[PDB]
Amino acid sequence: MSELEKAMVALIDVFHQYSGREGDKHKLKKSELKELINNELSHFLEEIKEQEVVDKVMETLDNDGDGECDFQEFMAFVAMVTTACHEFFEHE
Amino acid sequence: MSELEKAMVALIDVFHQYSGREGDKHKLKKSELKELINNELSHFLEEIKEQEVVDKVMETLDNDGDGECDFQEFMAFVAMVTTACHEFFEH
Ligand SMILES: [Ca+2]
Ligand SMILES: [Ca+2]
Ligand SMILES: [Ca+2]
Ligand SMILES: [Ca+2]
Ligand SMILES: [Zn+2]
Ligand SMILES: [Zn+2]
Repeated sequence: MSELEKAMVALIDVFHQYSGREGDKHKLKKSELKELINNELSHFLEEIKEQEVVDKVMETLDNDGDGECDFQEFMAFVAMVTTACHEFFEHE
Repeated sequence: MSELEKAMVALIDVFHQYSGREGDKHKLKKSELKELINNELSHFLEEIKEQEVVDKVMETLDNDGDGECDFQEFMAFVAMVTTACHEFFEH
């Protein structure tokens, strides 16, 4: 696989690692989301240590309002974090 | 770097690799988009050999309409391709 292809597969892999932990094996509940952010985004996102931060991050990404993050919502999440990182570094 | 953070940096890096070839250094034009898909998505998407295909792809992902693909547009393309890979290996 190319680097891009590997990146895509890694997105799908990290989602499933965290979503299959409890409940709907194909959705992130708040606790899986917090653990995904804490373990896998330590370098781009401030560690979450407060319930209200978990709550607000979910409220933000949850477009269909089932209180969980599904794959399509996770994709939007990756896009917002990636985009924020992209801009944070420009310009020079 | 976690494999997620690795994947994020790869997205930013592959985009600039292609967008900085020609014209605006921060957007993909059709030729840059074509070569991106042909070289970097060779295992996920059919090779682009026809002008009507690159045209359609750019039209499809250019949500603003500047005839080019910026980083935001590119991120939605990666989401579309990632979703299709996800479904392919399920069911
Ligand atoms: Ca779950
Ligand atoms: Ca949801
Ligand atoms: Ca360009
Ligand atoms: Ca555009
Ligand atoms: Zn799945
Ligand atoms: Zn840039």
